[PDB]
Order: sequence, then structure tokens, then C-alpha cells
Amino acid sequence: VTIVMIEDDLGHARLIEKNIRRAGVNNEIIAFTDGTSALNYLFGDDKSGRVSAGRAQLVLLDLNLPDMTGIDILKLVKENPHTRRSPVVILTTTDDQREIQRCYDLGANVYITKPVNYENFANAIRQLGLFFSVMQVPETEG
Amino acid sequence: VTIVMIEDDLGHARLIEKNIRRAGVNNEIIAFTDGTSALNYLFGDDKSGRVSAGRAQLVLLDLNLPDMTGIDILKLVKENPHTRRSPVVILTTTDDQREIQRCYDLGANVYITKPVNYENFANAIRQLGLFFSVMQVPETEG
Repeated sequence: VTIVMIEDDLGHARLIEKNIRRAGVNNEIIAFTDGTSALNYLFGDDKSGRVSAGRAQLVLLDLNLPDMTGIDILKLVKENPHTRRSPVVILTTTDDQREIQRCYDLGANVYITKPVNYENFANAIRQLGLFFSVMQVPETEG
Repeated sequence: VTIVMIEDDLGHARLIEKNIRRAGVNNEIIAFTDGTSALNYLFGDDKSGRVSAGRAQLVLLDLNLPDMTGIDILKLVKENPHTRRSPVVILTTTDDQREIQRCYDLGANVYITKPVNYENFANAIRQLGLFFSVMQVPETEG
């Protein structure tokens, strides 16, 4: 079971990662700072998604990416039969209800607005790590 | 934001409830010990689900109910417009892939296998309550 972290802000990226570690989670964390590299990983060279077939992974997704919108990755993921079952957790800046509703309708499992306050942000990630250890992350179809 | 707890085991129902409070969550919790009344509240007497339109609610669901199976409650909630946007957290005893994968395929936002150890069980709920206060719970369509 792996954690796929799609975040472009390197500061948040390293903050999230270490607070996950502080939660006791020792799972492999594969990160991407843009949508292009993250999609290649989730869908493979041929973009079919089959490389994700049978994978047990959870994806953290910042909506604001440089080369595309996180929403696209969400739709792609929840549409493909080899990735859709992967729990997607939106972890982004905006707390725009329209954006929240849209994300859930697109298939997001959980949506989290990044707290402003550093302490609040680090604590939230830590809770996420603890919750992660409590949930069941399923493998996608083969 | 209302937490709808669908659990028939009175012992677990009381453990879940107090540990949610233990986590500092003061949200209204409406409990149902059978699936019938639970579906009644969620969909109404007309069964259209309009009673749920615009509601912001998280649902805790045990799959092992006395009058039906929670999986079908999940299927109904995730198919109807005024309840599908509601995050559903499966909280049950079983832990075999087939059930977990089916719940996610049916639309469950999260699946948590009840920890066997009472204390781990209580702590996990506390962990669930903390995460709840960190995530965004959307309102359903109108």
C-alpha cells in the first residue's frame, strides 16, 4: 500500500511528508510536483492505467498544479477501472463550497482545505496519517 | 453538519458515540439501530430523498444490520441525487477484500474494519472524530 502525493509547492510537500511520518506511517510515499509526471505514474506510458491494476494506493491531490488542474486528474482517476477504486483525498488551499461539491461529485473520497496556520496545517496532516492507519485502502481492478 | 450513525449493536453504538465526543466533536448525532428507519430519515416517507436535499451529513454505517445489509443502504444513498454527495464511512466487522472493494465500487468514501481490541476500537473512533473535524463535509443537491 502506497501514498501518492501530488503537490507542486515543495514546502507543503515536505511538510505533509514529515507529518505523515510523525503519525507513525512508514508507507512508501511517491510524490509528483506536476500533473504530467503523476499521470504517467498512475496511468503508465500507454496511459491505459493498467500499471495501477491491482495496486493498493491512496492519492493526496493539491488542486492547484502548474501544468493542469487537479480536477482533471480526479476525473481521470475515478473514470478508469484500474484506478477509480483508489481513495482520493483532496488536500488543497481553497475552501470554496462549489469546488468541494464538484470534487465529491467527481468521486473524491475526502476533501480537506489546507489550514492557514502552520501548526494547524501540520496537525491536520498528522490526523490524516493517523486516520490512514485506521482505514482500509483497497487494490484496484486487475 | 449532522452525523448519522447506523449501528444495531448497542454496545458499539455507545462506544462510537462517546469516543466521537472524546475527540471534541459536539455535532448532532442521530442514531438508528435498523436500516429501515435509517432509510426513512434519509429518503423520507415518499422515498424520494428530498428530505436530504441540501443537508450536510456524514454517515457511519455497519454492514451487518438486523433487517437488511448496509451495502444496500450504501447503494441507495450513492445513487440518489440528494444523498449521494454525503460522505459514507463504512464501519463494520469484516475485512475481506471482496466486501471492501464492493463498498468502494458502490461509492463508500471510506471503509474502516472495526478493530477487534476494544481499546484500539475506541481509539480508532477517536481518530475518526478528529479527522471528521479536519475534513470538509458538503451539502447534497437540492
